[PDB]
Amino acid sequence: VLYVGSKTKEGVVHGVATVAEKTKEQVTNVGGAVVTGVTAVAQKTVEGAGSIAAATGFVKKDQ
Amino acid sequence: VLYVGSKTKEGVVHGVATVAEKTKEQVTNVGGAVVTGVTAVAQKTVEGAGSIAAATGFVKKDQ
Amino acid sequence: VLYVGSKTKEGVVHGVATVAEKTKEQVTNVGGAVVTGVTAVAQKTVEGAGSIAAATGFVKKDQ
Amino acid sequence: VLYVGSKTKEGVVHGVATVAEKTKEQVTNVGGAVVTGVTAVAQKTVEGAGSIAAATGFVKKDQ
Amino acid sequence: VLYVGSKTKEGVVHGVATVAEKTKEQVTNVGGAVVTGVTAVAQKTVEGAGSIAAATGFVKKDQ
Amino acid sequence: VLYVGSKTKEGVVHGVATVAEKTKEQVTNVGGAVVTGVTAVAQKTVEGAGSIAAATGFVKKDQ
Repeated sequence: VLYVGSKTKEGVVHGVATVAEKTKEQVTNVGGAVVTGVTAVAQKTVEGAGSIAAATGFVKKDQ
Repeated sequence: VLYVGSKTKEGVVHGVATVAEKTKEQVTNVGGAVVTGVTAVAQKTVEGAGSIAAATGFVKKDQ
Repeated sequence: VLYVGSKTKEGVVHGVATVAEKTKEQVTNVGGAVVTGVTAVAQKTVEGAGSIAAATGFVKKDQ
Repeated sequence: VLYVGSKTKEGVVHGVATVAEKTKEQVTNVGGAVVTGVTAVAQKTVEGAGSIAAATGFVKKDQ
Repeated sequence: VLYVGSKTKEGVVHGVATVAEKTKEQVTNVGGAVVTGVTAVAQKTVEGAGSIAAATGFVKKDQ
Repeated sequence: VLYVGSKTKEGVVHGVATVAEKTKEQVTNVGGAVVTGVTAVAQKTVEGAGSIAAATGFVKKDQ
């Protein structure tokens, strides 16, 4: 491959405006992955799993 | 590969404005991964798992 | 590979403005990973796991 | 005009997020009023005409 | 006009986030008023006309 | 006009975040008023016209 005078944007996030107001939030997490709120994310991944919330573990919550 | 006079943006996050106001938040985490609030993230990962919240552990919460 | 006169941005975060106001936050973490507040992060990772909140441990919270 | 235990907002502007990017702007003003960009304004009492763009006055442009 | 135990906001501007980026701006002003960029303003009482751009006055531009 | 146990905000500007980046700006002013960049202003009482850009006065630009 070759590149000559040639721009290249990969995994880019731009121009994001937000206004949260009187938000109420309650999270109860047990061995999981939780993502909340405002979240701009630009994730280039190579030879590997790209994720915002990954839950791979073991949870025993018996009764 | 070769590059000549050639810009290249990878995993870039720009231009982010936010206004949180009278937000209330409660988190109860037990062995997990929690991410909240405002969160600009630019994550180039190579030969490895890219994630904002990863939960891989063991949790025993019996009763 | 070669590079001639050629800019290269990887894992870059820029231009972030935020205003938090009268925010209330309560966290109860037991053996996990919690990230809150305003969080600009530029994470280039190589041959390793890139994450903002990683929870890999063991938690025993029996009753 | 009494007030007892009573919150009161008069003339308020809050919670504003904006993102300009690669904007180009050219102004040629001759004896006028020009206002550009982001503009929060709050005025409780005003003893006149309220207006965003008010053009009184004389312009002579003969040829 | 009594006030008892009573909060009161008059003429207030809060919570403002902005991001300009690669902006280009050219102004040619001749005897006028130009206002650009970010502009929070708060005025409780004003004994006149309230306005963002007010153009009174005389302009003679003959040819 | 009595006040008893009573908070009061009049003419206030708070909580402002801004980010300019690679901005280019050119002004040619001849006998006018130019205001650029970030501009928080707070005035309780004003005995006149309240305005962001006010252009009174005479401009003669014959040819």
